[PDB]
Amino acid sequence: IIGGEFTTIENQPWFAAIYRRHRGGSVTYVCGGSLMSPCWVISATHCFIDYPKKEDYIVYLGRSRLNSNTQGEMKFEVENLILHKDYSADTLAHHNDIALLKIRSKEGRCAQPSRTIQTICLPSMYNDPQFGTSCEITGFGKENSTDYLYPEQLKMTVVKLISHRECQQPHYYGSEVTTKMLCAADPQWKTDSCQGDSGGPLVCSLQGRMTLTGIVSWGRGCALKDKPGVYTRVSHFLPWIRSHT
Ligand SMILES: COc1ccc2ccc(C(=N)N)cc2c1-c1cnn(S(C)(=O)=O)c1
Repeated sequence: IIGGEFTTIENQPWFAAIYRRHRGGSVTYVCGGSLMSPCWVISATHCFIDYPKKEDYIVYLGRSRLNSNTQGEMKFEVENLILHKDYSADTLAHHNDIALLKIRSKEGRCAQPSRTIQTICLPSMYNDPQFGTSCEITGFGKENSTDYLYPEQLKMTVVKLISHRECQQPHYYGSEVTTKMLCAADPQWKTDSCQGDSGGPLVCSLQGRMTLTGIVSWGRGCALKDKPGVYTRVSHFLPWIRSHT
């Protein structure tokens, strides 16, 4: 997250921190995610498509720092990794960039809701907020495009939703962004998601309820003029999400 503010997981309790074990024992951060139901986390297929082996992945809930065991966190392995069957990656644009990870503790259990661990509600069909609506993002991604390290502490920021026809203008993304994708950015281009934030939540308060409207997917640069963050539009995928869970 470029700019924004440092935060802690009690403000973001549906946020999943996903890591990968490498041959030889080293572990590194991979992508964020969101808890949809006790046994199910949703993220982006691009985070896993090159290493599609469920056994390589560690999922934490209730964790606030990249290298510290926060009081009250739980650790999980992946029972099932489900990648969307029609996913593809163009130059910029990612297509059907959604995935489900069925989670399980070493004792065989799903998550147990607590003060630092909670689900986020999914959207309803044909019901997204209007362009101009403020929404929040969370992640452990880069603070600056020229950094190679990620922040130790969880960050968050707020951005505004942008219409399909504005995001399809020539200096934005043209015909590369489709009706299955949602654009959001800072009007002043000073804050955004960046590398390392992928798969994480775009949450919008809609008719009173906090809703998982988007999933961090792709962008040109970070916090660059006329280049919004692009998000997987969750409401399009309600039939897929339903049948695979
Ligand atoms: C692998 O990088 C990624 C991966 C996913 C992204 C998702 C959203 C956004 C965004 N701007 N909202 C940027 C992203 C970048 C991304 C775009 N360029 N930069 S950087 C650090 O300048 O190379 C990284």
